[PDB]
Amino acid sequence: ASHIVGYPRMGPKRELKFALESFWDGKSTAEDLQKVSADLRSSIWKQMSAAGTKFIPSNTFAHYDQVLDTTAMLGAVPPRYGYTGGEIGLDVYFSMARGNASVPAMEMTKWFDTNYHYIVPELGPEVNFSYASHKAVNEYKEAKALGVDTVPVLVGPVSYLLLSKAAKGVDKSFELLSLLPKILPIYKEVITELKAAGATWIQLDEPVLVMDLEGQKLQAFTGAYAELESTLSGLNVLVETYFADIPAEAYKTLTSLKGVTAFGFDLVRGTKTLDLVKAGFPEGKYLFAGVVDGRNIWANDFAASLSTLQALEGIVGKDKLVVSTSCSLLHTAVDLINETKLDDEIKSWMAFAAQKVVEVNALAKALAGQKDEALFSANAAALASRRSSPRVTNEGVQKAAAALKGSDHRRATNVSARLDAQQKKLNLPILPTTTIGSFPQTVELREDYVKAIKEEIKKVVDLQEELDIDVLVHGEPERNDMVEYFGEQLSGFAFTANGWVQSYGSRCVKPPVIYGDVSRPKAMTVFWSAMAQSMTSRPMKGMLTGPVTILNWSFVRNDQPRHETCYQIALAIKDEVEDLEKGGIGVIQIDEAALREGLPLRKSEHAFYLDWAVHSFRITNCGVQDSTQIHTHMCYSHFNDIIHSIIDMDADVITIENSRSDEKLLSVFREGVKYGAGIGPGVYDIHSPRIPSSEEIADRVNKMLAVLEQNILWVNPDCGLKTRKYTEVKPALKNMVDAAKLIRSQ
Ligand SMILES: CN1c2c(nc(N)[nH]c2=O)NC[C@@H]1CNc1ccc(C(=O)N[C@@H](CCC(=O)O)C(=O)O)cc1
Ligand code: MET
Ligand SMILES: [Zn+2]
Ligand SMILES: [Zn+2]
Repeated sequence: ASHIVGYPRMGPKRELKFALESFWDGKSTAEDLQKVSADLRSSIWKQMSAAGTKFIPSNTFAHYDQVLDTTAMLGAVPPRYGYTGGEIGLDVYFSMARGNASVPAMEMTKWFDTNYHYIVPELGPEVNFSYASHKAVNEYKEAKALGVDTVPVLVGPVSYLLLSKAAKGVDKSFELLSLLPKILPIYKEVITELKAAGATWIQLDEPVLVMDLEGQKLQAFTGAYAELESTLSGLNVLVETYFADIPAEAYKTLTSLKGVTAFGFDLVRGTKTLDLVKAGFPEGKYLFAGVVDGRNIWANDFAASLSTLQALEGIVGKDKLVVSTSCSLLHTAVDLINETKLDDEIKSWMAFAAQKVVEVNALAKALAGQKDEALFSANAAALASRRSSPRVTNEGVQKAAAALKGSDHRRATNVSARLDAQQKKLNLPILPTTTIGSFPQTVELREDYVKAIKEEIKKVVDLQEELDIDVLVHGEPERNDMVEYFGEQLSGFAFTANGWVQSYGSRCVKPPVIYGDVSRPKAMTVFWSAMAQSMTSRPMKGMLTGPVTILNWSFVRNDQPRHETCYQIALAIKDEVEDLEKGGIGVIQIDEAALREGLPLRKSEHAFYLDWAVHSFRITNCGVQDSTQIHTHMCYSHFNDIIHSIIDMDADVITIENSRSDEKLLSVFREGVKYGAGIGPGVYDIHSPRIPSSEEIADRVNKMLAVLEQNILWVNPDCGLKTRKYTEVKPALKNMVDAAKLIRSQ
């Protein structure tokens, strides 16, 4: 039959986004929220229903996050919220999700290797779980009433624990998995009610099984799914996994869990699991083949998918094979029908959530012997035009066929013996100041030059008189998005009108689309950077976004290796770096904000990624002068597991986070490393609307001079000042300059 592991919950036009925000502001009531919610759910169900989908998910909808949903189900609310028990409602839920005017919200971290963020449970031996949320069964009955029977989706009990973190105080020796006995009882109460409602299929999301798990942890699954067996009685139980392939030992455990009757596999991002399947698969167990990519935006290759699904019918096919999505469509845009600008030709190469629900069903029909010939013909035709179109393949493809000149290390002249020709061209006071890139925004309007110029002389005239700040920036007023600004000026790019994807809470992102070979046709920055470096007698740093970040924060073409596309981007950026130079920009900053985002989930796959990722960065400025100073920025504070890559980037000066970590951890830049090269961690946390007295900064500064050598230590914020308000940046930066002049007096 057909199946969808999950679905977006924001609405075709982000209906839930505004309803949530409206409710939070007070411009609407709880009931107004629930109306919008129940409506969205109804249309989603009916929609998949009409498409011919056999297994339609229940409980995929969430007001904020699916893990927070399970936290409510288990009555695991942290103490600070003063929860007293009973069915949890909107108040306590959003209290945890976004906090209130006295208690902080719960932490949010990245969900696997996706651009999505979940709310991490705070567990310990002191929490008293309980069945405090009937969302699951409620939705099942709700959909039942509408006439569409669903498959309830719950985050597996053991993955849930593995995704959690001990709350404050919970000693070091505590082992999270020691709570299984406390939460299993509740999973049973839920499963039981689900059966009573008439549910005959259930879905348990256990994605952690695709991680690198030790044997003691894998066993925890076994014990759990044996402890649950009697309750799963008379119920088809499907255990899902996605984002990667399942390790061999993991595959053994998984395929022999009690009560489980079906297995979901990601066969787009974890096809490696196929070999384990051929070697051996259980008896009459169902296999849910996730061949329709639920992580990207491209139209499926019905032809290839078919060949695959058919081979799998070989391994079973006894009506045990179920066509499915590689993962929740939560990770892709809602409907391609709302793309009115993109040209027909390009759109025919794409497919969003709603289109993917259909693909899954066409593929299912084809295996049933009812291949909709008209569907596969348009597909093949769209695939043909994509593989033929000269909008895709290009001679940039040869320029790249040359970048195989071994490495692309920057012209020897060792960084340390290069910082000399630079301080020669520049000359600056030890412990220099500077910012990371942008400044607060004002009025904003969509000639045009003169208006932008004003906003810059403001940021320039300010920096100068702003005590000092040895190295200035233009503020990036002419840039709305750090990734889009550039993509709008590259060849392999395309931009969507409504392709939103949920990032966390009510916040979404609309990723650019890299459809073909990228190349920078004309000068991008240059103009603005050159103009800004003349309103002052101080160094103006050019601003660019590294090729790794641009790649990660876009929907990348699924027809060639990521890196291959990454190197093309690197080649294009490489020009701007060389034109910013010919323009008179002696200091150039290149930020790699999402450097760690493309990190494979398989630990043994890290090496290869960090390599081509770092290489791509070097290709960017390998052909720059020795007097030209390159700066890199990365939004991180933990590098114990990636330091060598930061060093292999070979940057004259780098700026990361810190500002709320030990300046002691900076000794990972010394012992057994001997970095020696420009570096400067954050002294001003730009995520807080509060000021940090010139004393606090002048202090953190000395603390670093203790560890990180003083000979090459810089003083900068924590990041840009775009989200900050000029009334908060004004004084905070002043102090940073003083705190430097101060320690400079030494
Ligand atoms: C910079 N980040 C961001 C993300 N995901 C992507 N693809 N790209 C990004 O810019 N990766 C992680 C990181 C932090 N997360 C985020 C995610 C979304 C928003 C965001 O778009 N915020 C807007 C809402 C815009 C809208 O939905 O209309 C805001 O004003 O809060 C900010 C930071
Ligand atoms: C989040 S990476 C920094 C981007 C840009 N340089 C800024 O300062 O906002
Ligand atoms: Zn940053
Ligand atoms: Zn190395």
